[PDB]
Amino acid sequence: KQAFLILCLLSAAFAPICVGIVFLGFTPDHHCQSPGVAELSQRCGWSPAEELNYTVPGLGPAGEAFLGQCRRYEVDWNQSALSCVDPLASLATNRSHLPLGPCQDGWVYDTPGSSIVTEFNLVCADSWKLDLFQSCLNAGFLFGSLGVGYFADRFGRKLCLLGTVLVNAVSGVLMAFSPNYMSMLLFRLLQGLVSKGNWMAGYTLITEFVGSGSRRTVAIMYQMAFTVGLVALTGLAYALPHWRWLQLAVSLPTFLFLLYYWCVPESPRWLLSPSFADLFRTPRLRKRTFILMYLWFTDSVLYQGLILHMGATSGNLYLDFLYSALVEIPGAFIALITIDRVGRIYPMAMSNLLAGAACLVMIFISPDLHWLNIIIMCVGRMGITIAIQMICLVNAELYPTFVRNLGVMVCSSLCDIGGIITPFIVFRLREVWQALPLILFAVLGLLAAGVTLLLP
Ligand SMILES: CN(C)C(=N)NC(=N)N
Repeated sequence: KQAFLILCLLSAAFAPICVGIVFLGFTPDHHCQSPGVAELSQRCGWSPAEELNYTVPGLGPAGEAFLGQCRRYEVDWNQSALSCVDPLASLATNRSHLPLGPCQDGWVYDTPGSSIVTEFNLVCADSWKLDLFQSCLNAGFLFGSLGVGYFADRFGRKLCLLGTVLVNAVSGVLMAFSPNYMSMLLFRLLQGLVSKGNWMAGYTLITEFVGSGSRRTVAIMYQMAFTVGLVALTGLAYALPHWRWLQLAVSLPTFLFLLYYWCVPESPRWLLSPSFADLFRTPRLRKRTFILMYLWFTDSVLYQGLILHMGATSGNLYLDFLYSALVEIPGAFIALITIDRVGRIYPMAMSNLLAGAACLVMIFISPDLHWLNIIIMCVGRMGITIAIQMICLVNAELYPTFVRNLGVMVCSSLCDIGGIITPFIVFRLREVWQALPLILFAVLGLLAAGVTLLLP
């Protein structure tokens, strides 16, 4: 189906943009680059795993990995007077007493490729800027979910969608060529503006075309196109290690889509009072609005939360991610079936409870049981996927046609606000205690579970 394919491609191409940070911006293990260590290593013959025993701050209670990652012994490594057995025994009565400094001269990264982290040195004190990368995108989303309606009111639909697709394709391509963090964040923001606009527009068009009976099914099929997008993201990120190659390979298809769309007649897609206060005027409607806002926020937070957490902590990222993407499909069938069989409130509650429990269990798990961790992670991802499917319908059902679209605009803006807050909770906060983010996700999931039961 051409008329179906041309929109599902525009859904599948959105997933590499939203989640791509997990592959464009991994943080590999690193230590302070150390001038003269290469010379002393050449003299003494230290192998890669051996040099880190003698040339980096040692681990201890409470890890001390921060010292290894962000400090270095200020030793005169050029000295041939140093012992090749262990130079630090020649220099101090105890290693603890050596002079220590910051990595003034550079960084060494254990990867054959590169990521934005490795390429702009977003390590140690700079590491917040990495969360600033995903935050700028979700800020683009927030400005999109509100400004796109006004724009499309003031600018013609065909012109609007042509513009936003061209700008998405270009800005995504140009991001690969950004030479500095400022320009990269600006392209990330422009793409944040236009990507959600395109995604919502394509969704609207596909649901406007398909008959009202099949429309509901086609919505879930359009979601599953996102999962196929995640699978493609994994494949490309495995074939193309350097983040620029990946960014081009991700962006190009949306460019070629315009070279296709212009070459053949596709005009029907574009050719074919509400007030914010009225969403709150009455206490029951107001309460339901608050609940839907909360649940959209919670599921956004948990979805990006689990994906970024996995990106930050998984030991076999590519298969830990592949086996997680391919779980949304069974999740989609479980959703569609259960929606038809017994409704939507009980599934949305149970699936949020399942997500909360899965997050909580990941606190207690012994992490060497990688096979258990990946299973619980999959159970969580399935849960939050089913909940997102359910709430996409429930947010239509609980608002009347007089305000339904404004309710969607609100809820989506709440999702984008959660997308803005989630990164700093996942990374910039995780350095306090690795349980913390999972405690938050557990609490959020359990509350979303309990709160859900109040909806009619
Ligand atoms: C993570 N976000 C906000 C998405 N674009 N995807 C989704 N289906 N919610």
